[PDB]
Amino acid sequence: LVPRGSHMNTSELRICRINKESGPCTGGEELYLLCDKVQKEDISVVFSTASWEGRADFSQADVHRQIAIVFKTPPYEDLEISEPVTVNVFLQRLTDGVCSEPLPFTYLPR
Amino acid sequence: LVPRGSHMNTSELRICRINKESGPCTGGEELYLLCDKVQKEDISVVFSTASWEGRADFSQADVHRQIAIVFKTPPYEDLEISEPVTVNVFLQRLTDGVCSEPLPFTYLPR
Repeated sequence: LVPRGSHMNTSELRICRINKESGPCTGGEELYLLCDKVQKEDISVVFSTASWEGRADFSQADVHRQIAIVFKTPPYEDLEISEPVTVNVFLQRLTDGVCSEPLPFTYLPR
Repeated sequence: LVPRGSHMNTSELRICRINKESGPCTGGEELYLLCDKVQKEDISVVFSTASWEGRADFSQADVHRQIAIVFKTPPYEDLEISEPVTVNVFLQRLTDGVCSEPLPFTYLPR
């Protein structure tokens, strides 16, 4: 437990990433972050600067145990597309080839 | 197990979201997705269209068990900022007030 300003930091609590790295100063924006183990009934998200502090709003129901898969995308068939093209992205199990419902993803021209 | 083209889909496999909804048709882009339970040794990510298919590249080491927190951002102190301002975002446990290392987030003007 190392000191950090007016509070203590621990290696036990860790944020891996935030889906977006920026947003409107107006707030009320819905984002999501990935983190190591936390207790949904005893956690919070804080935004701060040396002299300012604001808390994010969420409920226990917004804390989900999920699996995150980091991956590199395959290139699209045609690298010369002049317009955006949105394909399907889905999971597929190797053993029985069963898949998941797809989610859209759009390839952008060069 | 419902038919879907040349394969079968299941409610057992589910993608919740992809961090980015678009990217260069050139591929080789590093993205990450959230999904329900999968077996790291028996899963894959596919991008496709009716007549095209490409697989994403990742290893078992890229499949992580994580906790995802959905939340709404607090507004920034000053809604009149003319330039970008990047603050700190971190987790904080309510019981003992212990925090996590911060991650940057930048508020953008209106």
